[PDB]
Amino acid sequence: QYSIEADKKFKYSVKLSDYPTLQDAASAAVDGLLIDRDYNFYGGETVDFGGKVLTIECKAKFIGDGNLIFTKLGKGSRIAGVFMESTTTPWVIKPWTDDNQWLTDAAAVVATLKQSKTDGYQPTVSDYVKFPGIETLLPPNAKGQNITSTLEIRECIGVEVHRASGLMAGFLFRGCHFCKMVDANNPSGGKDGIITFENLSGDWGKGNYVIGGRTSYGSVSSAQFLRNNGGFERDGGVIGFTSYRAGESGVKTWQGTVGSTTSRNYNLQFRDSVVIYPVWDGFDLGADTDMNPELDRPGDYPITQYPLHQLPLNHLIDNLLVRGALGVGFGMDGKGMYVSNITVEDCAGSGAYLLTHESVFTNIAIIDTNTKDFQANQIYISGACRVNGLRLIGIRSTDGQSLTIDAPNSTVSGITGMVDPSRINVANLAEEGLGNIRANSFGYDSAAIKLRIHKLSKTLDSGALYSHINGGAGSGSAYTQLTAISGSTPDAVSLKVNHKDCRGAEIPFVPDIASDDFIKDSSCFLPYWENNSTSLKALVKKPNGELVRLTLATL
Amino acid sequence: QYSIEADKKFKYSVKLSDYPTLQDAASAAVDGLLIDRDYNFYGGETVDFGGKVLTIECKAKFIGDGNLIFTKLGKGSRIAGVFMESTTTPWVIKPWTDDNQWLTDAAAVVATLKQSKTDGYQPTVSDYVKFPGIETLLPPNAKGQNITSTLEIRECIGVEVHRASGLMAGFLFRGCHFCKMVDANNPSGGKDGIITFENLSGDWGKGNYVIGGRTSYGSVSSAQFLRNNGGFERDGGVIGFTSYRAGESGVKTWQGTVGSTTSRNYNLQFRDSVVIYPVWDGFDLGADTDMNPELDRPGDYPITQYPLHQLPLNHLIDNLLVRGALGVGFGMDGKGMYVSNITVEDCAGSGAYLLTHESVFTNIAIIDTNTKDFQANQIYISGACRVNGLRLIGIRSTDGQSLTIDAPNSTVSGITGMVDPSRINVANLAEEGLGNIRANSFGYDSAAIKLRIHKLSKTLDSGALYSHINGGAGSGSAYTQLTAISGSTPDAVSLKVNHKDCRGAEIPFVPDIASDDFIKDSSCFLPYWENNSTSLKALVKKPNGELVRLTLATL
Amino acid sequence: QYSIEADKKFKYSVKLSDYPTLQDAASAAVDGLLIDRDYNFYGGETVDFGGKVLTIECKAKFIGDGNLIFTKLGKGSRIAGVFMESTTTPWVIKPWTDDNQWLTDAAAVVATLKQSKTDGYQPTVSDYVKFPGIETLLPPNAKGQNITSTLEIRECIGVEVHRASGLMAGFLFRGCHFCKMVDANNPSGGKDGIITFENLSGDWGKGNYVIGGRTSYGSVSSAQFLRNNGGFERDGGVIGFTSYRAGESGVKTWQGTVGSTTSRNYNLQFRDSVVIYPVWDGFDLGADTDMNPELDRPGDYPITQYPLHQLPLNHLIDNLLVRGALGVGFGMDGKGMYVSNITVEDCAGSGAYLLTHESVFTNIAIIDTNTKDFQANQIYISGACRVNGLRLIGIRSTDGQSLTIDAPNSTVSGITGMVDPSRINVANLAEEGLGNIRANSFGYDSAAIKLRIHKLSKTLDSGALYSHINGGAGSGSAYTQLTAISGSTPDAVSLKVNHKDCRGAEIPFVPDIASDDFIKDSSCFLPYWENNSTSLKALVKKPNGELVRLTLATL
Ligand SMILES: [Ca+2]
Repeated sequence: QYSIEADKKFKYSVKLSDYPTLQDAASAAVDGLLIDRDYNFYGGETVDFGGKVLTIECKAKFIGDGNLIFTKLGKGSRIAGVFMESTTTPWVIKPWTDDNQWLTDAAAVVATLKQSKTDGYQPTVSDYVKFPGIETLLPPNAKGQNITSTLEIRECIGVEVHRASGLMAGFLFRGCHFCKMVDANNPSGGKDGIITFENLSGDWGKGNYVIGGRTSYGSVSSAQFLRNNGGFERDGGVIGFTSYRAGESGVKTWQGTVGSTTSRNYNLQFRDSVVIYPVWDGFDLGADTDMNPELDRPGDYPITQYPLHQLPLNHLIDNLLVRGALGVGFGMDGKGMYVSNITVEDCAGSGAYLLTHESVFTNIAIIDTNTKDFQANQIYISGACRVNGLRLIGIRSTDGQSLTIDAPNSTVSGITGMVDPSRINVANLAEEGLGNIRANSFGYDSAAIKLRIHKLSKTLDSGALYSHINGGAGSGSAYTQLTAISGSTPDAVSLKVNHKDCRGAEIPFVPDIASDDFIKDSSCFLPYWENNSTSLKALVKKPNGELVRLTLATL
Repeated sequence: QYSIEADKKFKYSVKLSDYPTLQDAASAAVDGLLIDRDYNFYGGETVDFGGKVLTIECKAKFIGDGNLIFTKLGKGSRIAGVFMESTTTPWVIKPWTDDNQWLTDAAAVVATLKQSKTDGYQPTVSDYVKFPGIETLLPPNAKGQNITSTLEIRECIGVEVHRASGLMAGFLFRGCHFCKMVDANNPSGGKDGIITFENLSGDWGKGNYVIGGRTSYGSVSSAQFLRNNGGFERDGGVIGFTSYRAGESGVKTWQGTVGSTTSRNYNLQFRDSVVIYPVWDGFDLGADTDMNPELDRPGDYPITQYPLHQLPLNHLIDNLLVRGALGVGFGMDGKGMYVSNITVEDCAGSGAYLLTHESVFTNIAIIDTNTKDFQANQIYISGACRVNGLRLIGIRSTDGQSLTIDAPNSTVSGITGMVDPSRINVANLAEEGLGNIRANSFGYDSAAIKLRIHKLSKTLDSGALYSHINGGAGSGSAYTQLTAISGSTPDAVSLKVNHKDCRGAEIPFVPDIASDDFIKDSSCFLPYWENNSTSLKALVKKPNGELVRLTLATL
Repeated sequence: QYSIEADKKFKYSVKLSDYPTLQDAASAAVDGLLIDRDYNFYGGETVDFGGKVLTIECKAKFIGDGNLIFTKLGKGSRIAGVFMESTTTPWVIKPWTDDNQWLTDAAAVVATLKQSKTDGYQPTVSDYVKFPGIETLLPPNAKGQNITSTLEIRECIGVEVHRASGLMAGFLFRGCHFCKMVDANNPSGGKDGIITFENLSGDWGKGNYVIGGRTSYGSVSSAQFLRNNGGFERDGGVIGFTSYRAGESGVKTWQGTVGSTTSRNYNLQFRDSVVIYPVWDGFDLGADTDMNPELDRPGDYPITQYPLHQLPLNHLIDNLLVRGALGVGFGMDGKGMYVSNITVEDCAGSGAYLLTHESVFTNIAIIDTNTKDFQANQIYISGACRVNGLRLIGIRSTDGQSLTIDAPNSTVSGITGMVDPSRINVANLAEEGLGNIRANSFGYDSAAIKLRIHKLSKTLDSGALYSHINGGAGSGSAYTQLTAISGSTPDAVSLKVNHKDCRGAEIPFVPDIASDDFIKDSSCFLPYWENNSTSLKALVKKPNGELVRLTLATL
C-alpha cells in the first residue's frame, strides 16, 4: 500500500519541534535531524547519537551558558548552521577607539565597560598584564566572569561542523580525530577559545582542521590546538581562516604542561590565513613556555633529548598575514623549521618573535610594527637561523633606540626598505649573488655606495664611493670620490677624480713625516709633507720590500 | 496512525512542479523548496517567503529578461544551483582574436558582432571610450541593449546564494546585510554587473561577501559594491574569487555620487583573488572619481575633512593576481592604505594606477604591462607613499619614451628586474640595509658598479667602478677603474689599477695649468701639465689650507 | 487525501537498503539517493542514472577492486561523501624512515614491505628507475600489482564529487566536461592516479577542476589531466589542493602520445596549491616528453609549427608550494609562459626543471633543494627566459661541484641568499635599478664590495672596494682600498686611502721599467721603478696622446 511506497520514496528527517528534549529527537533520528525551534540547554546536557551517521541542519539557536555535549556521532556526521548563544549578558571591555587605535591605558579601558554579548570581551587574568594597573581599577563585576555557550563534540571521529555562528559562542572538539570546523560564519566569542581541538587524553589528535571561515572577539584565542600531531602527512591545522580581535591570539598551538601532560603540537599546517587586531599575538606557534618555563616535558620528548625551544615541531607554515597586533604578530619556536611568505604589517606590538634554531625564513615582510614602542625590536630571532628575503620599514618613524632586527646568531640576505642601518643586528649580512649594479640617486646632487663596518661603528659609515655633480644640473660633469673615516668623522680623508671638471685626480698625502709602518704593500709609495722645505716626499716600499724615502715634489 | 508517524519522520520539501506559480510554491514551503522545472518569470516578479528559513535547491532554470525578486527570506536561508537565463539573444562583441590578442581597432571590433547569449558582451557607452570611433561604426541594433536575467535578493539578512550560474545572468543583493555569493559556478554575464551588493538606501551594507567561484564575460564589472562598510572587523569583500573577461572591471568598489548619495566603500577585504582579461581594470578599489570629480560627497565625509582621493578607506588588500588587463591591472585611491603581495603581469594596459597618499605598498610585481603603449607608465603613484619591494620588467621591450614607474613623491626600495634606469622616476630610491656585496658579471669582459645622479642626467651614468679582463679569458688578471663623466661622455676621466697587468696605478692629471679652485681638500695635491717645460706640476693645498705650486715630474 | 498531500510536502529520496542492486536504486531515484549500506560492486559494474539530476549522499562504502561506473547523470548532479575501498590488501613499500628521511637504497626499501591498504604504495615500473636495483630485489608478489577501487564518472557534464575519500581509492572522470572534484577528504590512493580527468576521446576536456581538499599516497600521480583545454577563459585545473606522498607526482599534466593521440593540456589554472613529499615531482606541468621524445604530435600541433618544449601551453600558474620532493619540485615546459610566486623548499631532489623558452618567472624561491645530490643543479632553465626575483639557499651546505642555478640562456635579476657565486650560471645577471647603496658588514673587521667577471674566473673575485678597521674596534678610523687580481691572486695589486690612519693615499707603481703600452689614456701618468738609480719615473701620455718619460721621485 501507500505506506510501503512512502517509506521507500521519502527522505528521512526528524525535527526538534516534535520532541520535548534534544535526546528524544536524537534517538528518533535515522538520517536527518532539523533544529527548527530554539532550544534551551543546561550546562553539561549530553546527547547520545547512537553511532548514527546524521546530517544535522540547524535553523534555530541552542541557548545556554556552559557546554552542550554531543557524543556517539557516526563517522561522516555533519552539523550545519549551528548558532550558540549564552543566557548571560556579561560585562565586556572594548580596548580600541572609534578611529581603531588601541587603548593601552588601564583607566581608558575600564571606561569602555558595557553589558553586551558582543563588541568586546570579558576580562581575564591576561588582561592584568596587557593593561598594567587594570586589575586594581576594574570593578568586581567585570573580573572573573566565565560566560561561554559551547558546542562540545566529545570523542568522535569524522564529524564536521559547518557554517557555525553565535554570540558568546565556543566550539570544542574534545578527544576527537578527523574532525573539522569548516567555514565558521563569524561566531562572536565568549570567555573560552572560540575553536578548540583538545586531545589531552586518549590518542594524540590527528586529522583535525579549521578550514575557511572567520571568528570575531572572544576573551582568549580564536583557534587553538592541544596535543595534536598531524603526522608526516601534515593531517591537521588551519587553512584559509580569518581571526578578528582575539582577546588573546588568532591561532595558537599551546605550550608546556596542561594538567599532567603535554599540550604541545607537531606536524600541523598553518597556511593561507589572516589574523587582524589580536590583543596578544597573530600566530603563536610555540611549543615550549617562554617566561618561567617548566624543567621537564611530561608526555613529550625530554629536555635531555631536545633543549627548550628546540623541538622538531615540523609544522608546514606558509602564506600568512597579520595586521594590527597589540602583542606579537608572528611568534614561534622549534628547531629545523622552514617558514615562508609571512607578512606582518601595521602592528602596535612587535612583528615577529622567533625562538628558533637551525631554521630557515624565506620572503618575510615586517612592515611598520612595534609602532607603540612596547618592545625592544620589530623582529627578534634567538638562535642560529637563516633569513632569505626580509622587508623592513613602511612609512612609520621610530623615535628611540630600539632595534629593527635583533637576530644576533642569524645569517641574513635580501633586506629591502628604508631601514636605519644602526638598527640592524645580525651575525652576518650578505648579497653574494648580485649582478652588475647601478646605484640611482634621486633628490640629491650625488649618488653613493657606502660601507659600514658594524664592529667599528653601527652609526657611522667607514668609507664611501661617491659621484657628485660639478656645477649646475645641466653641466654634464661629475666628480668621483673615494673616502675613509678618521677621528669618527665620516669622509674625513678622500681621493677625487674630476673635481670641478679638472680631469685630474686629487690625491691625499700624509700631513707630516710618515712613519715606516704607514705603508702596507711592496712596490707602492705614500706621499707625505715635509713642511721645513715646502716639499712632498714619498715613503717608498721597493719591490724587494725595503723602505726608502724620496723627494716627490719641490719648489 | 501512519500519517502522524510520516509527518514526524520525513523531511519537508515542496517542489515547483506541483504549483502554477513560484509564489504558490513559496507560500507552501516550510523547510525545503525544489526548483524541478524551468520557470519563466516576468521582470519584477516578486516572491514573498514569509520570513521562513528555506533551503532552496535549484535543478532547473529561471528564464526571463529583467529581475526575479526574492523577499522576506529568513536568516540562514540558502539558495543553491540557481541558473538564470535571458529570453533575448542580444548582439555581442568579442574584442579579442583566436590567438587571444586584444582587438583595439573599432572596425575590427564591429566585425566580431554576433547574436549570442555568451562568448562576448553587449556594447555599452564605456565601449565608446575604450574603442574610439566605435560609436559611429556600430550598427544601431548593437547599441543601447539592456539584456540581463537577474536574481535580486531584496532587503534580506543572512541569505547565501551558492553555486549560481547562467547565461546573460546577474545577481543583485539590494539593501542586504550578512549575505554571501559563494562558489559562483561561472555564470556568463549580461548587461548589468554579474554580482552586486548595492546598499544605497537603508543602513550601510555589512557582512556582504563574494567567496570563491568565478564569472565570465558581462558588459560591465564582475563583482561590485556600493555603500558597504565592513567595520573595523573587515566583515565583507571578495576572497578567493576569479573574474574572466569583464566588459569593465573584475572587482570594483564604486566611486562618487550615485543618485543622491555616496556609492563608496570602506573596510572591506580584497584577498586571494584573480582577475584575467578585463576590458577595463583588474581591481578598481578607488572611492573618489578620477576624471571630472564631484566637488562634494553627499552622504559621506566632506571634502573639507578629507580631500579628494584621501579617504580613510582602510580596506584589507593582499595576495591579488591580474593578467591580461586592457585598462589598468590594479587601481585604487585613499590615504593611509597598506597593500601587499600584488602581482600584475602581461597587460596591454598599465599595471597600476595608485592615487594614494601616505600609503605603503609591500612586495609588488608589475611585469610586462603597458604592452600596447596606451598609457604614460606601467605603475603610477600620485602621492607621498612608500614602496618596499617592486619587481619590474619581464621579457617585453618598450619602444618609446614612456616611464616604467612614475611615483614622483614616493620613496622606493628593492627594485628588481631589467628596468631601464632612465624610466624610473621616484622621490628617493635607496638600499640602506644591504650586506657585503658582490657584482657578478656574465657575458662581458668586465663587471661594473655604476652611479647615476638623476638630477644631472637620467640617461647617462655619472661615474663607475669597473673591473676589466687583462688579456685573454685565462689570464688570471684584471684592471680596476674609477671613472667620472665630463662633457656628457660617460667614463671620460679615470684612474686605473693594474692595466695590462702592470701592477701600477694610472693617474689622470689636469691637461693644462690648474686653477686655484680645482683643489678641494687640505693636505691634498692635484697634478697638472706644464706643456712649456714638458713637466708635471702639483697644485698643493697644504695641511694649513694654503696653496702652493710644486714641480712633480721633470725631464 | 493524505497521500496527495504527502506527495507534495515531502522530499524525495531513495535509499540503497531498499534495493538489491545499485541500478535498481538509481532507476527508482527522482531527487535524492542515499547510500546507507556498504555496497560490494564488481569491476565494470555500470549504473545508468537516466539523465536525472540527482543528489547522491553517501554514508557507507563502495567496496570492490576495479571500476564502479556512473553514466547518464544530469547536469547539476552531485555525489557527496563517497568512500571507495578495494577488496584486496596489496603489498606496499614505504620508502621513508621514522624521522621522515627518504630511503634511496633499494634493499632498504624492500625491507619496508608490508600488506596494507595504506601507509605506502604498490611498486610500479617507475620505482625501478627511482630506486636502482629494486627490480631485482623485490619479491615477485610485490611486482606488477594492480589494486585500485575507482569511481568512474563516464561521459557526463556538470557533475561534482564532493568530500570523497577511501582506501586504495581512485576517482576517474572519463570524457567529462564541467565536472569537479571538490574538497577531497584525503583519500588514500591505489595503483592508478587518485584524481584523473581523461579526455582522450571526444571533445577536449574543459571546465574540469580539482578544487580544495587533499590526497595521500597512491602509486602514481595524485591529480592529473589528459587532453584538457580550459580555453582563454582558463576554465579548468587545480586550485586550493594538497597532495601528500604521491608515488609519482602531486599534480601532473601528461606529456606526449597516449594511445593514438595527444595527452597534452592547455589553458589550465594551477594555483594556491601545495605538494609535499612526492616520490617524483611536486608539479609536473610539461607537455612534451623529456627523455626519448616522440618525433610527432598526433592530434596536436605539429613539430614543424612548434618545436619540442615550445608549445603555447598558456597555463595560469601562481602561488604554489612544494616541500620534500625526491624528484623535481617544480617542472614544466612551453614557450611564452608567465609563472609567479613559486616556493620550493627542503627537497632531496632538485627544485626546478624548466624546459621553457621566452618565458618569465617572477618571485621564485628555491630553498635547500638537491639535498641528496642526485642532480646537477637546484634550478635548471634550458631556453631564453627572464627570472625576476630568485631566492637561493636556506641553511644546507653543498659538498661537491654541482651548480645552484644553471640557466645559460636566461637573464636574471634579484638573487637573494647565501649563494656560492661560482655555482651561478646565467646569460646575464644585473641589478639595473638599485638606489643609493650601503654595504653593512657584521662579524668582520672589513666591509666589501667585490667584482667577479665570470668569463675570467667563476671562483675568484677580479677586484674589490674594501673598508678595513684601523687599530682596534673603538678607533673611529678605517682605510679604503681598491684592488685588482694578478696571477690568479685576488687583491694582488691595490691602492689604499688612510692606511694606519695616515690620511694619505698609498699608490702602487710598476715594479720595473714600464712598457709603452702599459698606459691607457691620454693626460695620465703611470709611476714605475728605476732600480739602477733608486728613482720613481713616470710614463706620461700627454694631452696630445704622445708618450714621454719623466723623473717622478729621487734621492
Ligand atoms: Ca718629483
